[PDB]
Amino acid sequence: FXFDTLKNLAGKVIGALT
Repeated sequence: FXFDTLKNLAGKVIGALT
């Protein structure tokens, strides 16, 4: 839970679409 966590969450979603 933090800035890095938020960044990771966003990356996961994009990687999800791919």
